[PDB]
Order: sequence, then C-alpha cells, then structure tokens
Amino acid sequence: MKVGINGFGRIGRQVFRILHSRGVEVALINDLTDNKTLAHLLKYDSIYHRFPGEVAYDDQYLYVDGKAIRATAVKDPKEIPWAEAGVGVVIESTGVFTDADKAKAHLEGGAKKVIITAPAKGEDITIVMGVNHEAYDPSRHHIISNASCTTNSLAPVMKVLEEAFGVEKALMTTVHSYTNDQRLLDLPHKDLRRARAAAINIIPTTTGAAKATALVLPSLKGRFDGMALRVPTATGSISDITALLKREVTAEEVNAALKAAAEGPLKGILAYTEDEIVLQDIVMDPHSSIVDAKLTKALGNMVKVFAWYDNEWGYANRVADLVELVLRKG
Amino acid sequence: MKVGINGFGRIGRQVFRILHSRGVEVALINDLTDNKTLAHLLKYDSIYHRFPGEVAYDDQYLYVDGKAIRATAVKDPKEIPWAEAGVGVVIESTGVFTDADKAKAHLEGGAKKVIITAPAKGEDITIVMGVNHEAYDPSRHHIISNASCTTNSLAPVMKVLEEAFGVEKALMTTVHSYTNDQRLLDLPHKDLRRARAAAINIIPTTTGAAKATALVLPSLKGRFDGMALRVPTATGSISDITALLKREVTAEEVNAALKAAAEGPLKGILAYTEDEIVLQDIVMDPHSSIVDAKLTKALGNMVKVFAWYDNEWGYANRVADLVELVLRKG
Amino acid sequence: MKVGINGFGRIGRQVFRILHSRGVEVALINDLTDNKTLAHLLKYDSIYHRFPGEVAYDDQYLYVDGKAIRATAVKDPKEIPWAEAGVGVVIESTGVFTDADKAKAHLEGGAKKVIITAPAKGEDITIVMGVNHEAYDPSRHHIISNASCTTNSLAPVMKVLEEAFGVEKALMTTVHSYTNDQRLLDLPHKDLRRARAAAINIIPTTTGAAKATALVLPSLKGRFDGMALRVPTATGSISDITALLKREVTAEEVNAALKAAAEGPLKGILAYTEDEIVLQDIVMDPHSSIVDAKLTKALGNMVKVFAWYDNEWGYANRVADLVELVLRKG
Amino acid sequence: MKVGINGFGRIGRQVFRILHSRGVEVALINDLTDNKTLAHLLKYDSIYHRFPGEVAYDDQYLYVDGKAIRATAVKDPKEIPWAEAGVGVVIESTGVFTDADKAKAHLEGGAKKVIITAPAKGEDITIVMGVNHEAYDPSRHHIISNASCTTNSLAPVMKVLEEAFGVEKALMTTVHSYTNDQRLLDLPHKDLRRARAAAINIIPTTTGAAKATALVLPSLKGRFDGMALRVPTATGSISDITALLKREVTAEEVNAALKAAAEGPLKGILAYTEDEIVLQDIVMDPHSSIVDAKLTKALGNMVKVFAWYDNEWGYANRVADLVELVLRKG
Ligand SMILES: NC(=O)c1ccc[n+]([C@@H]2O[C@H](COP(=O)([O-])OP(=O)(O)OC[C@H]3O[C@@H](n4cnc5c(N)ncnc54)[C@H](O)[C@@H]3O)[C@@H](O)[C@H]2O)c1
Ligand SMILES: NC(=O)c1ccc[n+]([C@@H]2O[C@H](COP(=O)([O-])OP(=O)(O)OC[C@H]3O[C@@H](n4cnc5c(N)ncnc54)[C@H](O)[C@@H]3O)[C@@H](O)[C@H]2O)c1
Ligand SMILES: NC(=O)c1ccc[n+]([C@@H]2O[C@H](COP(=O)([O-])OP(=O)(O)OC[C@H]3O[C@@H](n4cnc5c(N)ncnc54)[C@H](O)[C@@H]3O)[C@@H](O)[C@H]2O)c1
Ligand SMILES: NC(=O)c1ccc[n+]([C@@H]2O[C@H](COP(=O)([O-])OP(=O)(O)OC[C@H]3O[C@@H](n4cnc5c(N)ncnc54)[C@H](O)[C@@H]3O)[C@@H](O)[C@H]2O)c1
Repeated sequence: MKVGINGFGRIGRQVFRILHSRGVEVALINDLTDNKTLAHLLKYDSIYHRFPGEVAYDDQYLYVDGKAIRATAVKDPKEIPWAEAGVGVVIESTGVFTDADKAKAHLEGGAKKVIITAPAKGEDITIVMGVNHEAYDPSRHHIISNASCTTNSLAPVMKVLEEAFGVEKALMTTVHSYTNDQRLLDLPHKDLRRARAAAINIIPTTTGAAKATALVLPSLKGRFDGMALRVPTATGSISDITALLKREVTAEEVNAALKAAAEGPLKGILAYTEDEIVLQDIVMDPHSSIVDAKLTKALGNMVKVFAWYDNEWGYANRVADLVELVLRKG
Repeated sequence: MKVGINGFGRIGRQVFRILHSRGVEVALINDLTDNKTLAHLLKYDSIYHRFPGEVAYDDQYLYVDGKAIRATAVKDPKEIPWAEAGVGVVIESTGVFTDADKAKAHLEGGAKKVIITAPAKGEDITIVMGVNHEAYDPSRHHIISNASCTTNSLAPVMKVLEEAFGVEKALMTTVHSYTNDQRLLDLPHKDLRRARAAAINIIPTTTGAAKATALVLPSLKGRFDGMALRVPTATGSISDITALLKREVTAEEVNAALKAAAEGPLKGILAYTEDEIVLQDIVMDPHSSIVDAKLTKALGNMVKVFAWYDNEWGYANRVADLVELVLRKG
Repeated sequence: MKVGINGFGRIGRQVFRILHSRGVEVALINDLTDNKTLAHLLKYDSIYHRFPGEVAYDDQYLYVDGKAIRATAVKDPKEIPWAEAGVGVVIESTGVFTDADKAKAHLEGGAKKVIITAPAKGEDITIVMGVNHEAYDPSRHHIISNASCTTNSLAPVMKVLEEAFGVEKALMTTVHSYTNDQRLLDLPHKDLRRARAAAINIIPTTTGAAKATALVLPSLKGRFDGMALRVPTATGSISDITALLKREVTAEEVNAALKAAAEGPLKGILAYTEDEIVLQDIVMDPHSSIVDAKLTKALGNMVKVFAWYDNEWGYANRVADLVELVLRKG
Repeated sequence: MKVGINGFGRIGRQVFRILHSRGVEVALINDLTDNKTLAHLLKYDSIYHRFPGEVAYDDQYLYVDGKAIRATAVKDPKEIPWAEAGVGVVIESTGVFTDADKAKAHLEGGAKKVIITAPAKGEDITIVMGVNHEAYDPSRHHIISNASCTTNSLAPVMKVLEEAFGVEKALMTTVHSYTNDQRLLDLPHKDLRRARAAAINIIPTTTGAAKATALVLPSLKGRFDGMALRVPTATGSISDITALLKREVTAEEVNAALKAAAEGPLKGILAYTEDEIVLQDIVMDPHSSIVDAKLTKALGNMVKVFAWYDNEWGYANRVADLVELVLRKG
C-alpha cells in the first residue's frame, strides 16, 4: 500500500521530503491550492531551503525527481480518491481533522490507516516512537495519533527519568517557535494570547503536551503538566522540565542516564550533547529530544533538564518512522 | 449621520482610536468575532499599547469610556443594520470588499457613503487627502477609496516635485513592514512571494501605488511605476523615489521645496525632518509622508527622495480626515 | 547631594527619564561618547520612543527642558569630578565597574554613595526594594547593589510564597529579551552561547539571579537556582518559577496570596493580573514583578508561577526608588 | 605560497569553509580570541549551520578533518608569524586594517600579497571578479581590495547595461541585512543611525558602493550614487538599481541582456532567475549578483533592476576566487 498526504503544510512538506529521501513512495498529495503553488512551496523553503532535486508540475501531478505524484485540491476528505492512487496509509496533516470522527473520512475513500500528525480525540492509539510504538496493534489500531512535537520531546526524557530514578511528579515549560496557528499581527483568534503579533512577543499559551505524555507513559497520569511560551523564532524549540524524583541525585547522574539512553535503547530518538549550542544548531536535527547536558541542575531530588527539538524536522522524522512501522506491520 | 466600521482590524481599530479621540461618534462596529475579543484587541495593542481609556463589553455592545457602541459579527455586509444604528458613513476596512460592487451592499442596510480603506475596483473616486480631496463631490461620489498607505506616502512628495521642478518620469520602491495579508510561515497564498515567512525574509511584491499616484496627480500618467519590498518590521515603511526632473537641481533645493510644502500648504500631511532617524521614530506619527532630508540625492536632473510613513497610524489618520470631510459635506 | 550617572546606556537613560519626571536633579552624566550622541540617544529611543521634552547639547553640557547637565566622556571613574558638580550619589550603570573595589573609584571624585545597577562583588549591601530596603544603613552602606532585573522579578514572589506557604526549595527559568551584552551576529564572546546571533536564536545562558535572591531572602540559601533563555525580543522578560512548598496548595490559593501582596504591602513592586496578556503589554510597566494569574499551576505542594517584568523600565524604576531612599536617609 | 586569514569573523570563516571545500590550504588563522572559541564558531554557524567535517583544537592549532592549522591571537599585524607558517597570501578580514598603510604590516611578517575584504584606502588595485580581474598585475599589485559586497552586486549589472545599452547615470538603494558593525540595542556609534537597535528597525545608512563601482567601471565616475537601508535579516541583501540609459528599452530587452551575460561571459558571477523568490532562497548562493527578472521595469530609457546577493557567502566566494587568481599568477 502506498502513502498519501492530506495537508501539504509545514509538517506535510517536511514529511514528504523525508519519505521521498527514504524511498517511501507518496502517491497522492491533497491540499486546497493549485499544483503550481504546491510545487513552489516544496521547491523553496524558508527554513530548509532548496529542495535537493527537481520539482515540476502540471494540472494533475507534481513531478519530484522525475516521479509523478497525483496532486489535488479536495476540501472534503471523504471525496479524496485515495483508492484510485493505491493509497492505504494517509498522513493527516491539515490541522482540521484531528477528531477521529472526521479523520475516519479517509477510510471512505479507501484508506486503511490514518496517522494524525497532532494530538487527537477519539483515536485508536497515540504513539510516541521509542516510548510505546510496541503497543501498536495493526489488527485494531487504524486511526493513529503521533502526538505533538512537544510530547515527543518530553516522553523520551521522562521515560529515562522514571526508569533510572522514579518520578513523583513534574512540571514543564516549552519555549517554542511560532507556528502557522499564530498571527503575524494582532488579529482575532479563539486564543486571545495567540491573537497577538507573533514575531514581536513572548506569548504564553496552554499546552496539553505534558498531560498527553501520560498516554504513552501511564505512570505520569495526574502528575505532569506545563505551559508553552511562543517566541519570535521560525522553527526550533526547547523543553524545560522540572521533576521531583524518588531519590536524591546529582546533575551528572541525570546526564549520565540520559547519555546512556541516547547511545543505546533510545538511539535515533533521544540525543545528548555537552556542546554549548543554540537554537540554530538544532534546526534540521532528526531527533525527538536533544538533551543539553550543561543546562542540567539538581537540588537533591528536584531536577531541571532541558531538551531541544526542531518542532518541524524532528517531528516529521517521527511521522515518517511511524509510517514505516505501519507499513511493516501490514 | 453617525460613523460605522466594518472590519475592526489593524486599520479599523486605529481609525476607531483616532475618531474616538476627535469626538467623532462611531455607532456600530462589525467584524467576525465576539465582543470579548473585539474589546480585548482594542484594549491591548502590540504596537500602540494600552488603549487610553476604559474598555468593557457584553453580547450586544462595546463600551468605551462608558459610551455604548453596537458591536456585531455579520459576515454579509447586506445584513448589517447600519440604519438602525443611525450610521450614514461606513468605513470598509475588512480587506474583502474592495470591489465597489460588494461594498455597495452597505447602502442596502441604509448607509449613504462608504470609504474603502484600500485601493478599490469600480469606486466613484479615489481620494488622497492634501492632493485631490477638493475633487470629492457629495452629489456624485458615494463609494470612495482612500487609496493605499503607499499612495498616500508618494503623492504629497510627487505633488511638490511636479509643481516645483516638473517630473519627466519616476520609479519608486517602498520598503514596507509586513501586514496581515502576509504569512507567518510559508503557506499557500495567491502571491507566491507573500506565501513566504514574513519575519525572516525580504519579500518583493507588486504595488499599484505609483500608478495610483499618477491618477490623483494626472500629469504623471504613464510616467510613474514601482515595486514593494516587505521586510521584518511590524509597522512603519519608507518610500524611495527616483525621479527624472525637467531641470538640473540640487538636493538642498529639493529639500527646501519639500520643507516649504510641509510647513505651509501640505501641513499635517507632509512632514520634514533633518534628524538622523530610524523606523521606530516614525511609529505613531500621524503624517502621510515624512521626508528624511539627509537622504536626498541629486545627479543633475535625477533625484532620489525618501519619505517615511507609519502605514497603520498615518493612514488611519487620513481615513479619519476623509470621514470628517465626508460628514462636513453632508 | 545631587545625583550623577556613569554609563548613559539602556538603564542609565531610562533611569534619567524617570528621575527627570520625578523632579530629581541629575547634575552630571558620564559616558564614552560625545554630547551630540548622548543627546541623540536620549531624544530617540527604539523602545520608549520620543523623549517627552526638549533635548539639546554643546561640548560641555546636555540641556533637558532648558536645564544644563554637565556631560563628559571620562573612561576612568577615579577622574570624574563628581564633587565639583555637587554629586553625592552616583548611579553606576556602565556594566564594567560592578566589582566594589572598582566602583569605589567614584569616592575619589567626592561621591558619598554608589548604586551599582547590577549584581556586585564586595558591595556593602544588595537591596531589592520591597523585600529588604529597610536593611539599608546610611552610616555603613556606601557601595550598594540594586541586584539584577531578574532577581527583582523573583524576590517579591518568593517572599510571598515563603510567608504564605513556606518554600522548601525552588528552581526557575527566565525567558528574557536580548541585551547589549549579546551579539547581533555570531562573534567571539567569553560566553560561547552569548557569542551567537541574538535575534535569530533561543540562547541558554547562566544566571546567578536565583542564587542571588538568597542575599535578600536568606531562607533560600542553597535552595534556589535557575537558568536564562535569551530570545528575540528587544525588552520584556518573564520568570517561570517552580517551587516546592511546605504544604499542599491550589493554584487559587497561590494567586490569592500574590494578589493580596500586590494590592497591599508590595504595592508598586509586585503587580497581579488576570488578563490574557503578552510581552508588548508589559513594556514600560514600572513594576518589578507582574504575576500572570491564569498561568499559575499547582500539583500538591509543587507550584508554578509566572511573573513578567520589563527588564529596562521596571528595573530603572527600582534604581530611581533606591536613589530616592538613599537621598531621604542622608 | 600558502594562504592565511586575519580576522576569523563572518567573512573570514566563510572564506575558510569555501577554500577548504576547494582544497586550497589555509596555514594560519589569526584573531583576538582563543582557539576553543575559533573552533566553536567554525563548527556552529547560525546561518550556514554545522561545519561539514570534524573540528578540533589545542593551544597552538585548529584541526579541520585532521589537518593542522596554526591559530593565534596577535592584535598587531606586524607581529603575526606569517613567515613561519609558509603564508604568502593574507586575507585581511578584521575590518580594522582597510587602510593600505596598516595592511602593509602583513608584508613585514613575510607575506607577499594582502587581499583586503572591503573597500580600502591607498591600495594598489581594487578588483571586482568578472568586471576587472584581468587588470590584476602580480608584479605591481601587492595590496589588493576585493571591494564591498554591494559593489560586487552592482558592478556586474552595470557592466551589462553599459555594454548593451549605454548608461548615462544611475542611482541605487541596497536593502541589506544587518552586520556586526551595527548595534543590537540603541548604543553609541559614530553613525547615529547605526546606533539604533538593528533587529527592530529599518535603518538608513550611507554607502560608498555605487561611487566605488567607478573604480572598476570608470565610465560611472561622478554618475552613480546610492543609499543603504539596513533591515532585520541576518544575511542576504538586494540591490535596487535605477539607471538612465542611452536609448529607450523594454524590460524584456534588459532581462535578455542580463540573462545572456549570466549564461555566458559572467557565468558564476551574475545569475539570472525568473522564479518568484525571497531572501531565504538566496542564502548560501555563491553568485555576486542574482537578477530577479520579474521585478525589472522600464519607462523609456529609465530602467529598474533588482539583484539579490548573499552578502556573506557570495562575497566570500569572490574572495576565494581572487585568492585562487592571485595564487595562479604567482
Ligand atoms: N508546525 C509544527 O511545529 C507542528 C509540529 C507537530 C505537529 N503539528 C500539527 O501538524 C498539523 C499541521 O501543522 P502545520 O504547521 O503543517 O500547518 P500549516 O498551516 O502549515 O499547514 C496546513 C496545510 O493544510 C492545508 N489544509 C487546510 N485545510 C485543508 C483541507 N480541508 N483539505 C486539505 N488541505 C487542507 C492548508 O492549505 C495547509 O497547506 C497540525 O495539526 C499541527 O498542530 C505542527
Ligand atoms: N495594515 C496596513 O498597513 C494597511 C494600510 C492601509 C490600508 N490597509 C487596507 O485596510 C484593509 C484592512 O487591513 P488590515 O491590515 O486592518 O487587515 P486585518 O486583517 O488586520 O483586519 C481585517 C479585519 O476584517 C475582519 N473581517 C474579515 N472579513 C470580514 C467580514 N466579511 N465582515 C466583517 N469583518 C470581516 C477580520 O476579522 C479583521 O478583524 C485592507 O484592505 C488593507 O489592504 C492596510
Ligand atoms: N538592560 C537590562 O535589561 C539591564 C537590567 C538590569 C541591570 N542591567 C545592568 O546595568 C548595567 C548597564 O546595562 P545596559 O543594558 O544599560 O548596558 P549598555 O551597554 O546599554 O550601556 C552601557 C553604557 O556604559 C557606557 N560605558 C562603558 N564603559 C564606560 C566607562 N568606562 N565609563 C563611562 N561609560 C562607560 C557605554 O558607552 C554605554 O553607553 C549592566 O551592569 C547591566 O548588567 C541591565
Ligand atoms: N559581513 C558582510 O556582509 C561583509 C561583506 C563584505 C565585506 N565585509 C568586510 O569584511 C570585514 C569583516 O567583516 P565581518 O562581517 O566578517 O566582521 P566581524 O566583526 O564578524 O569579524 C571581524 C573579526 O576580526 C577580528 N579582529 C578584530 N580586530 C582584530 C585584530 N586586530 N587582529 C585580529 N583579528 C581582529 C574580530 O575578533 C572578529 O572575529 C570588514 O571590513 C567588513 O566591512 C563584510
């Protein structure tokens, strides 16, 4: 079965670049605009820059490195011709069909599996790769959430802290690049904070990411919450976790546990560095979570860990990983 | 007749602030959001900061310094009850009804005059205060345009150059803050350059402002064109005019003519400074066009003149001026 | 005694604006540049905009609303003739004389008191207004630190939490506007993080501000630390405090304690809001610490509190308050 | 002769990356900081991102892919040990030795050639590659200037216009990313405009780049001037040239002449595109000047041409080209 993308946006386009680079063929791309515009946005990217290959188009297809990909502008997911293009797995990256009752419309068009690139409601399962991907059951799990970028940044760290030390409870903040949910200048929005000019403000906004970590690490249920602060950067984020552990530790012990995890069982998901880096250094990093070791603090059993993540590229790599897992399992 | 605003956006809200400060009663504000949100946006502004007064609201009204203003969320302009609010002049600042055939819908609800806060299609006349406001005729002109921010920046300077020296031809660029037409991150847009992340790019885009200037100053027909470059600032712009004149001049002579106009016949429209200023210094300046004298260059008959403008506040002051003209004329 | 300023920078100039508005006479301003430049920088400010008054200069003086202020460019503080200008209290805001042994150079020129506008080493006392200003002893305390902007944001909140609930320990992060210590583009710096382009990065950096809060609240000694994240905003910051308290609390109780303190004993120092604000809304706020009530979280005895602060204007208001206290006490 | 770099800054480091990729050996790098910092700044770049190879250091050397490069911190050019490292060609990229009298100090350290990466005074020749590099005479030209980034953007376009149509005179503006000469927040500067916060302003500033174009195209002497507007982008610029030609032309003819030159005699120096691009699309482009064809305008004999350039990477490629020319000539 082939792969399809609904919503060729920031996440959809990076997921495409990654799948394409891995040889996983996407057969249909659907959005709301014409193919000239889809091609143009793929070709030129303000963050990741020129597509490393050839991009062309006509009224029916995008042509990427000589490969024809059907490309359409069908607003209602029930009407997307997935079956005709041979698509069995749909990446749902529009942002408007995160309710499973709406995302299931892709099955009417002949899809077998939908991966929602966001927190969902009513999904069969939420997966964070490296943390609970072994819980995926291909016979029962058809509408699947890959969680949020922030949850993917948190869960690997929290898994390590729980397994090495035990976690009584924790709170976090993510200091996070702006995204297309926000506003360029002050403008009506359902969230009166996100209404405000994004590139000249620090903007507090509610996040379900810490609560949602309990979906993949049930030990955190009812004892993990947090906040987001959106700041004037275009991609790249950092999670600042303050945890109360079940024993007293040093910063060095916390770092050693995270390093061991990054080099071993969580390799490719969790990364670890002791370099004095900044945001631009993690742009286009494929990891979910990049521990910045020099920032770790400990006051007995109370610790502070920082983990960077490129909220576009890192997360998109996880969507691609999940697509490959779903394909592997049938 | 009372005044009404359709589109309580960046321009609509600043025009409201200005009219309120002048004692001009706005009796109805219409947008697409609830009154909590309208009140919030008025109260807290990322550029002009806290509204100088009390703002409150309920389901039917905004309350500003005690005074009740009907506040609604009616998507179709034909259905706004301007008549019941006593509104005769509508400020059309949504950005989606710049075609006079659509803006005329306000007359169905009982308005007598519509001021479109943008370049228009099919309007009765386009007015630039200080340049052709005497052409406004209340017996002929009912749907009128106040032109663009850029046209209002250019026309006062071009008037002076034409009258003092004569203009053979001219080209211009405006280096211009981003606006809400643009995108925060790369996203589909009808204009493939405006599709791109606004706060991390210089973005070329087409402008009709020079051609529009050549109509309010008709002697320049076919002799004036230009371009815009959108850059990462939140408000404030500068026009860079290169003109071939009908004789040799000096920079000093050009500056003297502009200063004379600013101090006399174009006072309140054209300003003049010799200070070494930058963008932040012209934020909330009420002028249409602010000549930066130290930037003026001349090579014989070829000159270069720079004029700043706050594309929100300055333009909003001109809308308010046009509103007061229209009210005065009946 | 009259007041002098050494270092007419971001803090020095705002302190001047504030003292001038309060009628406190500044008799000498010293920097490294000429009076034309000092006058220009006071007149035009990229954040606080046009100085509300007339500014002029000559080779020996700045003139503010017609009042002459001696203005010089003397690099060695031992050579500034404070006593000749009648100056007894020096505001030391250069950033390079925060070691008390260096700040004492002002005493050679006849000053009696030096207020270092930063954390210091070897000072007689560090004061945070509203927290320990009553500890000031005019007979013995001559070299005084007003602490950092961040310490001033933290100490009022920590005082309230200790007094209402008891604080076992705490960690914090400040998400903080860039400052002139940082680099516009990647450039050598003693801090490899601060070496990096400030306006296109989130930049972690060490802060002593939580540890230094123990200077004014000794109960926190060995029990409070944190981190800074510098982000692309030009002024305005927020402190994110995670505290372990001595009993279980609700977010409502934490907010009520902070509101009571803001409305009572800490009025003018600590503020409290329930509005959904963003950074631009706290620019030019005079408070040290502005609790954002809707962001408060509690999980049993672990709480999370956010306090905004304008790192320039708020802090400058505290410097001015301390200046007035020192003058009052003799 | 081997190559040396004095001033391992924005230009110095990119020139290093480019020479390294070309297999041109750099044998000494001098700056004002320690080798840890030089290695760190090479390794991690906020624009061009991770150095594509291994970087290490000790007290005496940097190591790039295992190759040892002497690395020192000698403030006085006369004292740099160029002779011991076998260096015959010094890239002078500190910004403080653009006067040939000071730059000549490298020759008494054993160097034979100095390429000043900026406009110079007293130099033996100023070269813009593609325009007058054939004038380089190795027997007489010791101290060589590679001109400014802006001059390199202008001269290729002006050469084409003169040769195809004839140029009577011209004026230009460059809309230009901020650079390390500028200030992060308002701070004293010799240039009162450049004193101002760079990332929240449009900042007009003088440029000698159009006048300096006459050094390589003498027909433009006294007939070409312009201005710069510094805007909040971290690299990437665009030149906006308004030229009066010696006959009437269309935009199509102008574009055809620029395309022919880009595809033929000026290949690798001048590029030509008809794509609808923005600043991020030209970051890390190696060309001096990239014509944006869709922006070209003509009114009779008055034309307007826009040419993009990465002021770091493009210019650094020209420094590398000139180094290779100087090496080839002996
Ligand atoms: N950007 C991030 O950092 C990030 C990270 C992880 C997850 N996500 C989630 O991924 C989803 C997409 O986010 P994004 O940032 O890529 O958004 P985006 O706004 O950049 O892209 C959304 C795309 O969906 C298209 N679209 C909207 N409605 C459609 C419809 N009915 N049919 C087809 N196409 C439609 C839009 O035209 C646009 O191209 C959201 O759920 C978001 O929460 C975003
Ligand atoms: N921002 C500037 O610099 C500037 C300057 C001069 C002119 N203008 C023009 O003014 C107009 C408004 O621009 P803006 O920047 O304020 O835009 P904006 O996007 O900030 O505001 C538009 C407002 O219109 C509302 N709206 C949209 N559709 C509506 C509808 N059908 N009914 C009622 N309300 C609706 C939106 O909710 C929003 O609040 C545009 O035509 C723009 O081109 C803008
Ligand atoms: N900016 C903030 O947010 C902030 C807040 C609280 C405290 N502070 C502290 O206040 C001090 C100043 O900070 P700033 O942001 O105003 O810095 P700044 O760089 O804006 O200003 C420093 C001023 O001192 C002048 N100066 C330097 N050396 C001098 C000397 N030898 N003699 C006279 N003048 C000299 C400089 O020319 C400049 O005008 C620092 O200690 C800083 O840590 C800053
Ligand atoms: N950045 C651009 O866009 C650009 C483009 C073309 C030319 N230039 C020119 O290249 C030169 C460097 O510009 P930049 O942007 O790389 O500047 P930069 O400030 O980034 O780098 C300058 C480097 O020189 C070092 N330095 C200063 N004095 C020194 C000394 N005495 N000895 C050794 N090293 C010293 C500094 O430590 C720094 O690392 C300037 O002349 C500039 O005008 C810059």
